[PDB]
Amino acid sequence: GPVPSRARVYTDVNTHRPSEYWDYESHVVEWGNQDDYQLVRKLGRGKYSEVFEAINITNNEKVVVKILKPVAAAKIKREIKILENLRGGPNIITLADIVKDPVSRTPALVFEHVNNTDFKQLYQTLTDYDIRFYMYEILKALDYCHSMGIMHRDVKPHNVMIDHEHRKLRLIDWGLAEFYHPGQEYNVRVASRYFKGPELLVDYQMYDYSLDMWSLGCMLASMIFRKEPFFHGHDNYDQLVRIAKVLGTEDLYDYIDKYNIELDPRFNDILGRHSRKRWERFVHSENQHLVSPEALDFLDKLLRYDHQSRLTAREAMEHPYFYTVVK
Ligand SMILES: CCc1ccccc1-c1ccc(CNCCc2nc3ccccc3[nH]2)cc1C
Repeated sequence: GPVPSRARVYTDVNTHRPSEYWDYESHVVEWGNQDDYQLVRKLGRGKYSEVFEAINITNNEKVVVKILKPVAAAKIKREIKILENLRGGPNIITLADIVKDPVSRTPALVFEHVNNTDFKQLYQTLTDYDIRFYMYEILKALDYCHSMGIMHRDVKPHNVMIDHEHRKLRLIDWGLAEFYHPGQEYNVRVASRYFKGPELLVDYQMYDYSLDMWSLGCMLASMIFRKEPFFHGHDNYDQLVRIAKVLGTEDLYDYIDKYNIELDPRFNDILGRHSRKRWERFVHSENQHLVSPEALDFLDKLLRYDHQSRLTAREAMEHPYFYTVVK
């Protein structure tokens, strides 16, 4: 059988909490009034959700309304519990209300307003300094949620909102997040394909917060190398192949050997044999302005097969890549 694993930080947080903190199934949902909101304009598409800019008619303030499609609606109590648990934490989106449409019976989550900067402009124009600044803001949110015993499990640019004018960042869409309990075997059908950690791709269920750090490394690699996504897999098996073509197969095998992971028969002939590539190989005239020895060192410490060997969010904040960032 696979060798068990546990996080190297925040392992005990959920055992020292009352059952109501993590037992989301027991939570009773207090429904607000849907008549309190008037829909202004759409700016989101998501996966199983539609996002609108609205006005809360009781205080004339702008809000964000997330209407949930049936898939997301099924796990509402978990998303509500996590959002309520993290409310007020650094760079965490603020849940303001929970409403239900009496016509369609579909629920919605209402959040604080974020005046988002166009996502393409951000990808195309953020400087080296800005990337370090916002990567640091993302680490604040991840260290906070991990410290609160929660893994996001869907870290990707679509789930990070940035108001560049106010240098304001929020980590959003906690619909896939879960409470971390040591020894628990989780569903590996999480995150979005391009950001899935090797643990998910090889069906290693006993993962932890460190999955978020792999996804964060995928975002960083895409940004500094100007390749979106960085690991462009055609499907979940090919995803691992794309990863192995950069990180190499030797280390992949060492990882599966360390945890006694049984690989899927169809991987052995498709994984082939690949050497570990030097990060400097992805550096070109059009991306040299975003790359530094510190950025490559940092990236190297996130993009590791062994989930136990990746920097934690708190360790990542101490990295030299952030020394330039005004704190
Ligand atoms: C490579 C991504 C990256 C790497 C390193 C540092 C920053 C980034 C990054 C992160 C996020 C964004 C902007 N993401 C907006 C997505 C979004 N808008 C929404 C509006 C409505 C509903 C849902 C939404 N969801 C941009 C960058 C550059």
